[PDB]
Amino acid sequence: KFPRVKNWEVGSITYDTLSAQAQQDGPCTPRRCLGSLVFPPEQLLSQARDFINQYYSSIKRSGSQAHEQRLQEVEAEVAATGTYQLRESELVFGAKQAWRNAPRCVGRIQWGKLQVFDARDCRSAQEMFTYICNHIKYATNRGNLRSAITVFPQRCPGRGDFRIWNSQLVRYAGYRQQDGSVRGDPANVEITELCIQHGWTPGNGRFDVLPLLLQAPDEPPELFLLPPELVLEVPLEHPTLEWFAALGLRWYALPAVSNMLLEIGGLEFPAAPFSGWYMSTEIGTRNLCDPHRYNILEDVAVCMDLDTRTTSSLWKDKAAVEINVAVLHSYQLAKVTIVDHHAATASFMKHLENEQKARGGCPADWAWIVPPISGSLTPVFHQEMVNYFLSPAFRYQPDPW
Amino acid sequence: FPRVKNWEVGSITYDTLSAQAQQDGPCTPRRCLGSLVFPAPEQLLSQARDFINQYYSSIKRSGSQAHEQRLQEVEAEVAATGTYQLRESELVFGAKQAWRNAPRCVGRIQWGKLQVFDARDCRSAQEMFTYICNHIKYATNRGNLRSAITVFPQRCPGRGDFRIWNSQLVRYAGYRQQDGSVRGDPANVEITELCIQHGWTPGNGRFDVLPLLLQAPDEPPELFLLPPELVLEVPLEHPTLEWFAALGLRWYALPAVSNMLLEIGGLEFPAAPFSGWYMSTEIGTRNLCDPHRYNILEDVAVCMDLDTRTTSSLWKDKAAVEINVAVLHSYQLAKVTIVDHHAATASFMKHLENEQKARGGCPADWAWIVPPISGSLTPVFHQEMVNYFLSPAFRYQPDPW
Ligand code: HEM
Ligand code: HEM
Ligand SMILES: Cc1cc(N)nc(C#CCN2CCC(F)(F)CC2)c1
Ligand SMILES: Cc1cc(N)nc(C#CCN2CCC(F)(F)CC2)c1
Ligand SMILES: C[C@H](O)[C@H](O)[C@H]1CNc2nc(N)[nH]c(=O)c2N1
Ligand SMILES: C[C@H](O)[C@H](O)[C@H]1CNc2nc(N)[nH]c(=O)c2N1
Ligand SMILES: [Cl-]
Ligand SMILES: [Cl-]
Ligand SMILES: [Gd]
Ligand SMILES: [Gd]
Ligand SMILES: [Gd]
Ligand SMILES: [Zn+2]
Repeated sequence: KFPRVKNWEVGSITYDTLSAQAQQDGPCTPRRCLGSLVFPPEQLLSQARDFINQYYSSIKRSGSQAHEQRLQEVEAEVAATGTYQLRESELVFGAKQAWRNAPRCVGRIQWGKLQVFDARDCRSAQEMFTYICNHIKYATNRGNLRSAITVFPQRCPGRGDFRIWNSQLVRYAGYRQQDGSVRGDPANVEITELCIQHGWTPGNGRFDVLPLLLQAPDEPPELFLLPPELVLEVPLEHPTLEWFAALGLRWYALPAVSNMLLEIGGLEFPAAPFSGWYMSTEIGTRNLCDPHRYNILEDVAVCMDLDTRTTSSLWKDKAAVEINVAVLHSYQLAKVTIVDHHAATASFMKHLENEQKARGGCPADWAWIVPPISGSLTPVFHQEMVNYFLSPAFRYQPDPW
Repeated sequence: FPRVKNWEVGSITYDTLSAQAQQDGPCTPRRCLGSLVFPAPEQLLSQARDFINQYYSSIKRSGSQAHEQRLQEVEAEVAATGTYQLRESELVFGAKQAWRNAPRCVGRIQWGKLQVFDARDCRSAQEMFTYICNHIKYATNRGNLRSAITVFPQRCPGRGDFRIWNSQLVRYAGYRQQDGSVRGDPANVEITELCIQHGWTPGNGRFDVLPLLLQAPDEPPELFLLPPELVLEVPLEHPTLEWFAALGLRWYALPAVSNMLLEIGGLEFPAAPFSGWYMSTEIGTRNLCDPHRYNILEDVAVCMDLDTRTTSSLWKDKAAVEINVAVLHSYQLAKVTIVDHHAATASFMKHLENEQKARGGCPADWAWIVPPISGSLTPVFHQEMVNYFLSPAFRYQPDPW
């Protein structure tokens, strides 16, 4: 009843007993597996008890003193008001646990080192902006990146919602032409349309940093320019391919996801941006080489004089590896924290064993943990994984339009 | 009906074929287990009934004279004998469907082009051998490979199974060592021990072709050596790295899986080896670079004068891409059929479009379809997929020892 999980490199066997706790049912049934699809009143008290019980067991405080105590005040809080506020340490503990429970994150070896900014006493887009701006500057830290989450006020009935309209805090523009096709980042084309709609002058460049669209509850959004000296970017150069710099490619330093919904103990924070540091394949393989992204792969291969006339020359494979080398080299020369997919996967194997000892398993999404280049050269490829839903969690949510 | 998106293009289809999935898989709504490698007359009647229905749809004679005659016939044969016999046309269709239905085969654009050898009159292990040599000969075809399957007698009450103990018709010995290491292919240490135990005189090379261990019903397995001139091989060299030839590396031309059970209309064929042609990543990435297989990756990287002390130089990625280049160039030099992962995955995308129009979907195992290097450079990475079990089917079965 406890899934047997094998590692095929070594032959070791473990049993995922942690799977027994899954709440939000996944997309799969005995009839068919759907694991590769991207996006597959007093219920508030059940999840509240469960979260509080977690907290105290994690501080060796189950069934003692403040445990009994803290259960009542939230019971009383919901009774009177129909919701509750999290003790500061609980918000801290739930944010770290959500990151710990993110099956698609390969960087969770870091889950215990998280800096939580409490922005629950917020109102207005101007208030959001300086909170975001403090996050960005703290997390960037002149390139010595530091994990951070800013938690904006939770959700209540009657009132609108705090939402960041960008999927990340730093994204590049996407402009069309006299021919439908796109200049800049095609992923963001749509929010670039909303920004220009709300009175922003589009640039020319392929690497203009989009302005933020910040939304106070029940009020339409407000365009903000970010302070440019606050957006740390890295010009991309290759260590031995002198022409690579001339391609004018750049990527920003901070990956800061600003569209997911943090859920702790039963409360839903639709605005709660978290940031870490990049794994190089995210930039060098997905952002730059995806056919529906910057799609640069063939331009680099021409420059390398590779034979693009037959796929069996593996020119795609060759150009992709170099693009990744240029990302790692550029970030390291610019002294910005970055991790290669080999270092990151091996740390995740370390994470998995830690979690086997601590919690009896770890939810992991195999399709997202395995890197998008060189899959079977990393140890996660040969590791079987179990995927399920634990709380607290980061959840997807509809676009606020 | 599961909605399936292609993320490179934007397409959206619904998998209605999944609604007919018979046997159950390993996942539940609680937990996905997709990444795991190895997850009564009346029921025989209902399987057979469904297959016969299938066969008559494919000949555009559904609900006809011959259709009900065969249904009636099969029930009379199950009642009289507890089993029934496939006609030859039904056997050919059922083996082609088993390939069509195989979720972990990326080669299924070719499913209709399959050579079916009916060995169901096979009498002994010695005749079994003769049938297998002819299969290898036909399929190899001097390097112009042809897809084939030989079907040996079905499992039946009163008599044991025919079995090929070898997992493939062509496999290289793996010998344990003085210092606990393995010479040759470590995947094959167990079967090698069995051959020696069964009277084989081992060699001591790294690429020694294993003899066949062939089990006639209620017989111990019998040893048969493959005539050297039946096993086409390919010395491996690199188009520019001339020291590569000095590694002494080879691979065989024919991939012939011999340990799977073919299932048609409820009947079971525990011995029915099938074979196609390689995709270069199986040899280059998995067979040669897996740490638990030949594991040449670091040795290749040293020779390339890559810096193997830091993972961020991407030495592993660079040495693996050249190993694949060498595999492709070597098989093309020798005029032995081979497909690279870019051509293979593009033809699999055409298979999914053919299959959507034909059946309303296609069972696909994302983690097996996506190649082990350069995944997001192939279009199957960006394709969501539905995994499920259709009959007729190839199934895994326990090792006969
Ligand atoms: C500090 C170093 C970190 C690294 C190297 C890292 C790495 C990654 C990578 C490569 C992905 C794949 C996402 C994609 O391909 O779209 C991912 C996903 C994710 N990570 Fe991490 N991450 C880090 C920090 C964090 C932090 C601090 C949080 C939250 C507190 C977090 C939460 C998540 C979530 C929720 C996802 C799922 C994203 C999605 O579904 O789009 N990560 N991570
Ligand atoms: C004609 C060219 C073919 C190509 C290029 C091809 C390709 C592949 C590849 C790359 C795999 C994954 C195996 C692995 O990663 O270890 C696979 C699996 C498989 N293929 Fe195909 N194949 C071909 C022909 C065939 C034929 C003729 C059959 C059956 C009649 C077949 C049935 C299967 C099955 C059952 C599996 C799953 C094997 C397993 O789970 O171990 N294939 N194929
Ligand atoms: C914290 C963190 C660290 C890291 N290394 N990567 C990520 C990411 C991502 C990709 N992001 C793109 C925008 C989005 F689709 F909205 C969410 C997914 C996040
Ligand atoms: C017909 C065919 C074509 C192709 N290109 N690859 C294969 C394969 C395989 C994988 N093989 C690994 C060893 C085994 F477990 F014994 C059987 C499965 C088969
Ligand atoms: C459909 C498929 O699951 C999809 O392309 C996934 C595969 N794995 C991924 N893995 C990561 N880390 N990020 C992604 O966007 C994807 N895309
Ligand atoms: C544990 C993991 O599922 C295992 O390594 C799988 C992954 N995908 C694979 N895919 C193919 N095509 N062949 C394999 O042998 C494997 N191995
Ligand atoms: Cl990104
Ligand atoms: Cl093989
Ligand atoms: Gd030039
Ligand atoms: Gd040379
Ligand atoms: Gd050597
Ligand atoms: Zn599943």
